[PDB]
Amino acid sequence: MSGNTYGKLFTVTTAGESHGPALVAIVDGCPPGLELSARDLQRDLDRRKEVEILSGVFEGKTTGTPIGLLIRNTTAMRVAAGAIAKKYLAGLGIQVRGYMSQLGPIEIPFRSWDSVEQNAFFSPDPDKVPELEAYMDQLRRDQDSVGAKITVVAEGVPPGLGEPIFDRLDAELAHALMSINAVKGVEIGAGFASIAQSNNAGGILGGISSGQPIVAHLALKPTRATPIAEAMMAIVLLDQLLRQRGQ
Amino acid sequence: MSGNTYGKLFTVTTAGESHGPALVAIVDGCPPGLELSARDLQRDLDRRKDEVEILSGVFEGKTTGTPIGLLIRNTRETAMRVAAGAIAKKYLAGLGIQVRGYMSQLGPIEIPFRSWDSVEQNAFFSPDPDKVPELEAYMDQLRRDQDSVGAKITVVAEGVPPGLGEPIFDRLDAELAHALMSINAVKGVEIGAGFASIAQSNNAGGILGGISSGQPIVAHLALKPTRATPIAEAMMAIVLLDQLLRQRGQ
Repeated sequence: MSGNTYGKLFTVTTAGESHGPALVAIVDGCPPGLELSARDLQRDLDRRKEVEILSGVFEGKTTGTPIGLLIRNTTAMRVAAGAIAKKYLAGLGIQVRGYMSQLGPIEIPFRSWDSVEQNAFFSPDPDKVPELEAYMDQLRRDQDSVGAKITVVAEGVPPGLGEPIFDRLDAELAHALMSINAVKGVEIGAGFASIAQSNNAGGILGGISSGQPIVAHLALKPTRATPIAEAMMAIVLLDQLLRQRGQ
Repeated sequence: MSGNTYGKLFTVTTAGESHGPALVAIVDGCPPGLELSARDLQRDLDRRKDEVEILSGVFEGKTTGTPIGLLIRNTRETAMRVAAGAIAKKYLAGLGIQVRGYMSQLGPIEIPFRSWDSVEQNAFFSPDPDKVPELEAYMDQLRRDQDSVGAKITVVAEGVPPGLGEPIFDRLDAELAHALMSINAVKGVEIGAGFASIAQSNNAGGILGGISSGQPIVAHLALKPTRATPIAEAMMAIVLLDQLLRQRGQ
């Protein structure tokens, strides 16, 4: 339907049904000078386990003009847009990465970033992968599904990001992350855990970034969510970052 | 600072520091015909625990459809959010939509739901009046130690029709998360069971694919340690009214 645009400065507008002729996006605020090509978008799309750049780049670098994306169709656009934001944010030394914290009753503890890209579950502990595989098989046998907890983390973000009262950084992240269909809950920092009363502000104080790492936890309802969560986090961070230069 | 406006159709734009001469909001989009006055706004403000002047947008006690200017003299930052939300509640009530909140948890004290009526009978928004003595003595334990603790508020909207929500980016759960998470104390938002039932009437909160079911819409909010309930209700009401007006287009 008609809520097909997101962002203020760094803006994504999108169109297409998954069964129709194509998906199309226009990404609107990307600063000039970024080395960008269809394979940069391909790498992010594949992590989820065909993108044509129609405009907004000249000899392999971004001009400042709107970028048209086209996907031929023989979550796509959200991820492809986010790949542009990640690639830009990388240039400022900002890294947005996600992992699975929980698959149903199996709490998975964090052991390394590197381990995340080595398994199908985005599990940061490779010793839990056998258990996670066997649990999934059990679900596959019973035909029923179950929720998960995704954790998305942005490192190197400077302090100052966020625009109170209504467009607080935690609030804009909540919007973008909760827009994912599976996501029924969002936490910045410790959140609902330790209602009872590194860092548990989760990088955000009074809706402005600390300079600390920004940490969001996502709750996924019973029906590949990590890449689309990272994409949304990157889009919001880039959008807020560009609204900063303006001051 | 500069993120001082919320909404597309039913919109709230604000200004003022809590220490300055005044607070001002302009509420844009309220349908005409609503019986509205300064006392309707006062009732919601006091539940936070005359003041608000309606500068425009009402003629002989009813809303004209033109923008409503609100002014709160500073003889606090949450005031305009609550006063704008009062207008939305009062409209939504007319369509048989009720937005109400309660405290589900004060620190380690889980407090179970017993009645709506009990909510407005105690200082904790506790829906169980049998927990109130415990909740009070917990309070003079914290007050002794000068330290504070968090809470969990539950906000519920009843009577909402199916069809509200605008995918992909302006899904109803998403627009609620934005508005609730904008409250300063709020560090977490769930629609339905959420985080509590990762290991798995209606747990879904009345929202399916980001569109309302017709079922009651239930949101839980995690408040960091540092009165939140009225402001959560106000925010929920504003988003529901905005989405409903936006729906009216076919």
